[PDB]
Amino acid sequence: GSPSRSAEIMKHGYPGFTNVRTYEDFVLSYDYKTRTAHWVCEHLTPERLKVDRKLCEAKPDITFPQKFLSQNTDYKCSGFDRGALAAAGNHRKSQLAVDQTFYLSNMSPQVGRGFNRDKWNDLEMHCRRVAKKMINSYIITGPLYLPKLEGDGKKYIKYQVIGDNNVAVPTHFFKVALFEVTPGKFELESYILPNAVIEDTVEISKFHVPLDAVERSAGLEIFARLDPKSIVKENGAK
Amino acid sequence: HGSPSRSAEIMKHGYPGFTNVRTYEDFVLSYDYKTRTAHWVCEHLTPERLKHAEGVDRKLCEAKPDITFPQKFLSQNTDYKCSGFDRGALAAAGNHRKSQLAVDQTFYLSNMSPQVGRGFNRDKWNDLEMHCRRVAKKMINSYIITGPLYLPKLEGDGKKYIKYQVIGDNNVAVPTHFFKVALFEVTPGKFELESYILPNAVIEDTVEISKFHVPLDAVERSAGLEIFARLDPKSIVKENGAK
Repeated sequence: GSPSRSAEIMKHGYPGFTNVRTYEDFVLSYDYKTRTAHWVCEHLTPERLKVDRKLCEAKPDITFPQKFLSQNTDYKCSGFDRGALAAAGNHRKSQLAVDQTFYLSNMSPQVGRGFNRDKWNDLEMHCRRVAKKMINSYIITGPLYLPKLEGDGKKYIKYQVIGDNNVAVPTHFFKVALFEVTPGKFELESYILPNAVIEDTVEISKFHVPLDAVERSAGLEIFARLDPKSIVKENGAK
Repeated sequence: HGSPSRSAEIMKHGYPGFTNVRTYEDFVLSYDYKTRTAHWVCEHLTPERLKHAEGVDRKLCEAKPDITFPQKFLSQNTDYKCSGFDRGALAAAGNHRKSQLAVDQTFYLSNMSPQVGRGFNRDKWNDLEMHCRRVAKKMINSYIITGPLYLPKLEGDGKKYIKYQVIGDNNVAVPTHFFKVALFEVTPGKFELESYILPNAVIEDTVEISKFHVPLDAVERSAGLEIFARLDPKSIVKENGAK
């Protein structure tokens, strides 16, 4: 007579089905190659946004094979923060839920000052703020590794890997948010931000992208279930 | 009557991963939407499967996209055309000799990776493929798993970076390396294992393929896969030429 929490979270489709773990309050797909997530999916409602982040010491999720885990020593002295894809601030409903965002499977190496602690946090705060006035909200977040044109006229994907376990440092991060403003009607916002120092004055809407750019770059199918006729607003328009 | 269906036969020793699985007539493939090439392919050979059926030829085969994957994740001939790289088949055409359809399917672009031509695809990597077929003729069953790798390199700032070119309008990944893992059943339930990693680069003809031996664990860590992961370790009598 009640849904599974994971069916509630994944109502609008799985971005992909690779190495999926269902936690107490979010769903994650893990990439054995990069040692960080392919994507995480979250479902917020006002009531669920109404515990501690302090009783939270990051650790590996050991239900993945040991040879494919990342560890604290990979992030230590690397210059990068442990950046949680499913934000701790989105899960205030029990200590277990929030603790689970501190699994290293939910972490990616992120620029600290100028990004994770700042602009990227502003994006996370923006989604909670909007979710509070919405009925249901669905958020997909993940790392990107994007090509750049180099001086030989060729395109290359280049990214750092850190630690003995070679954890990938994403070039960018995506976040797509689906907001249910009235029953069966949705606003859609898609963003791609660079994993780099972002000038604090830059508005988040500058990082708006077509949803197709996220999908094509990520190799994922986002909100596949959804009917395009149900979207009343995209990236702030219409 | 009980003789196994083809897919179950090929995958007897397990799926190395479960992502975007495509079962063809005579090989199984896992496709990577991100890189626009395979995660891995798996093949099964026997001495009888390595005898050419008359009238089957690579002559009438041409490369073509597998249009059963979503359009935004397809690679196209035009991505490879004039790119500086060959369409390198992971599941090799030469391993598939019993039917025209079987070999036609190795020409799907899902089974192709951009490979350096002279001194690799056409030379040293082909030497490895020939080796595996040579050994396979002497074995009861032979299982081969082949895939691309994207491996880091130390740079001047002392940090490690993965760097690879992406080609064409669809940004198909050019792997830095390729792995091949072969499991040869020498006597019933008794297996020899051979693992290799070669760079996607010009390799001198005089280098023996054995120089590219690497531990199976090395392959799995780099590939992010679990290869021949249901084997009883007792069943393995030889690894990379030793035991």
